[PDB]
Amino acid sequence: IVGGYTCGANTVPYQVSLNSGYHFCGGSLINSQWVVSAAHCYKSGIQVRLGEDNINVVEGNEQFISASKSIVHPSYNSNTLNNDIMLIKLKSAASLNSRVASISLPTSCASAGTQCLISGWGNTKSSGTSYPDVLKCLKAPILSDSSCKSAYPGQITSNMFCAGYLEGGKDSCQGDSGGPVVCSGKLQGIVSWGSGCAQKNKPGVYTKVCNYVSWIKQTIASN
Ligand SMILES: CC(C)COc1cccc(-c2nc3cc(C(N)=[NH2+])c(Cl)cc3[nH]2)c1[O-]
Ligand SMILES: [Ca+2]
Ligand SMILES: [Cl-]
Repeated sequence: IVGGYTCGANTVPYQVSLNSGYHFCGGSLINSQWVVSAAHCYKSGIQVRLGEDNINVVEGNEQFISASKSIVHPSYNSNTLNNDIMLIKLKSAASLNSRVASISLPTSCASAGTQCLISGWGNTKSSGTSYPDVLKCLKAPILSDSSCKSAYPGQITSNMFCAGYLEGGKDSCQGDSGGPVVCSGKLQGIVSWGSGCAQKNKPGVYTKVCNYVSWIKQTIASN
């Protein structure tokens, strides 16, 4: 997160860190045994870390659970990043409490101007690499489709939306990939791609979760 603030320990209880010996992507807990992340964060050997604040110190509240299976969307296109969503089933269910809790899926898509909370342990520099130890937060609005398509002409599909600041300076970045975009208590987006981080007129692009609720529910119900 570039230009954001320290969230405060466990104030984002649905945030998870995907770990393979280091933090490589974020994710969101949607029920005690399933996490939603981005398809491009897929790899084998994933350990899901819940209740984290400092990812380099065991401070208490952490639950480390291995992923039993990862389900990348069948129509995921790695070249366009269209359908960039993945579901991860945990080997055992997590114990939910106030520090580890799931976030709700939306019943409707959000409108432009909706203010959302983006969080993660991704890079904090737009020019260079500085990864934080604790969770960072950023409040950002969903932009209109016209501004999004004007910034990325020919690259935005109906399963994507832009959120952020066109002046640059505040944005999500590498490492935040896979994590949550929560608006009014509902998970509306997944950190997917963007041109650099916090650059002027190049907002972040997010997977539009409201278009995948039936797919998520049907896939969880059959696995
Ligand atoms: C290990 C695998 C997940 C590699 O993934 C990545 C490697 C390098 C950069 C990114 C990345 N940069 C990103 C920048 C932005 C943004 N400008 N808001 C967003 Cl929304 C997602 C990004 N994802 C990224 O997701
Ligand atoms: Ca920790
Ligand atoms: Cl277009």
